[PDB]
Amino acid sequence: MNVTLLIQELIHNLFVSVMSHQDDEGRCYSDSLAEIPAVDPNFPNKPPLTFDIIRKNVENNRYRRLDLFQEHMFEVLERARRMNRTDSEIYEDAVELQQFFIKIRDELCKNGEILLSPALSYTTKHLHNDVEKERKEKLPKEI
Ligand SMILES: [Zn+2]
Repeated sequence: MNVTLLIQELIHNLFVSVMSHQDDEGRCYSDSLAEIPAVDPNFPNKPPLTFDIIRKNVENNRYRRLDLFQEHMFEVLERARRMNRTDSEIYEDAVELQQFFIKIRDELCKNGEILLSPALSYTTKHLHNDVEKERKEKLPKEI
């Protein structure tokens, strides 16, 4: 559909950037998250959400707020982290994508003079702290 908001353009740019992010061998990180189930059986009441579902919303300009877009993206990435071992490709790709998401989010918001968004309350430092805590929790279970 038709972009009527700066934030829709920003969200599209952010989504494409994150989905296209590649490792040093040109492997797309998002590829390993293609088969993540839409519903974690441990949390069966959360609405189905996948990158395919978020894409459809992004392309049809359905996100009019950064915080909702970030919430959905973080649901998927956090599910991939929860459901997989710290030594796995999926886990590590999910963390990398989440870190990259924050980096590009911040850059686009600076460029667009987006200051107020509640999405910006969750910083790179918060993500580092939260990932480090999860790694520590998970370690003994992976022995
Ligand atoms: Zn597009």
